[PDB]
Amino acid sequence: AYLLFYTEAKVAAAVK
Amino acid sequence: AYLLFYTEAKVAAAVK
Amino acid sequence: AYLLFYTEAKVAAAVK
Amino acid sequence: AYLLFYTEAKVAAAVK
Amino acid sequence: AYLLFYTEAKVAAAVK
Amino acid sequence: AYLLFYTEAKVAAAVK
Ligand SMILES: [Cl-]
Ligand SMILES: [Cl-]
Ligand SMILES: [Cl-]
Ligand SMILES: [Cl-]
Ligand SMILES: [Cl-]
Ligand SMILES: [Cl-]
Repeated sequence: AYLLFYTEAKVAAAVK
Repeated sequence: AYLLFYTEAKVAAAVK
Repeated sequence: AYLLFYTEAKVAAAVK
Repeated sequence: AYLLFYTEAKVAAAVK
Repeated sequence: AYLLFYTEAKVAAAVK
Repeated sequence: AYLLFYTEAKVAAAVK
């Protein structure tokens, strides 16, 4: 799995 | 587009 | 341009 | 000291 | 567990 | 001071 920080603003995290 | 930081280590960025 | 994450708290993003 | 970004969501920062 | 980005430089990630 | 993560790639950090 990847660790992911993403935003378009708040930064949200996800582990996919 | 969304700004993305990702890693499996080095953190890398992308703009998608 | 640069991608920037910054904070003094919430992390905010910018593309400059 | 180390710079730290952490989350369980909102990403938060710390300088320890 | 927490998702963690940390640095003293390279940013490294960890999931604790 | 601000904590800054930035990149044009590797993510680098600064405290200003
Ligand atoms: Cl916001
Ligand atoms: Cl590495
Ligand atoms: Cl605060
Ligand atoms: Cl939230
Ligand atoms: Cl380095
Ligand atoms: Cl490159």
